[PDB]
Amino acid sequence: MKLSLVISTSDAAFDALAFKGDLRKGMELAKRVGYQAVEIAVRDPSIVDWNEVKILSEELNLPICAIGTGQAYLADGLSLTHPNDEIRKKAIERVVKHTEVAGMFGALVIIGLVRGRREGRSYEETEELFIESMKRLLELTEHAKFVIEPLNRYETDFINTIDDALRILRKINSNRVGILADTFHMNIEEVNIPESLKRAGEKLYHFHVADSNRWAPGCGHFDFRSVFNTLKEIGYNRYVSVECLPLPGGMEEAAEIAFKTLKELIIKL
Ligand SMILES: [Mn+2]
Repeated sequence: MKLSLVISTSDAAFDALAFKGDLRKGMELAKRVGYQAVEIAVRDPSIVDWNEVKILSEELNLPICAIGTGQAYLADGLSLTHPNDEIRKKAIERVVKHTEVAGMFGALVIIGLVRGRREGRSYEETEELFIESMKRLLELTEHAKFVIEPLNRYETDFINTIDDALRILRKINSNRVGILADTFHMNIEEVNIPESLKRAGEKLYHFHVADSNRWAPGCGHFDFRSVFNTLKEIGYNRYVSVECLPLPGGMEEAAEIAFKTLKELIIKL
């Protein structure tokens, strides 16, 4: 297993210099603390100079392991299940742009809130629309790999558990789509987290960690020990990525606390 840090970046349209500064600050922090990769989240990649990002990654020897897309929903209203087919098409087109960036870095593309909500419809219809959008994304991309992140009930009513996602993966039937499990969301939605991760098995492609309060791992009451025993049992050997509030004590202190907690769990496997 490898350790990665999610870094928050200002949106480049709403402040170009701030995006670049946030990115460099966070990557330098990740490197200093000892993380092996970073993870980012961008709303619209069209407005970022990714050649410059690649140079920074090369300078610091820090790959970008995953790219989040949720701001395309929260800020721009784009959803892969939107009842308006015009918006569904625009959401597919936006995510294609994320895959173009991801291909420069070998990064996973995260399907979180960009999948959209039920919006008063049946789960069945929402799921069918989503599967159609994912199949279109697979037809549109030759190399992109996607991970579906189950999210808690307050963020969405569509895909709340690992099982919800596994059912969808069986219908999509592509090894280019897997699961991103997140301990903060699982702490609410999963009955037995070790059992849920065993069911995921080889389909677990990426992993987000934060404590029960979404603070740095170690600063709540989530049982990471049982989780890491299960990750070893299933042979998980990809990224464990810290996605936590900058607490306690700010972004640097949280990243350091998280790293120390996770390193001790990993080294004792
Ligand atoms: Mn997450």
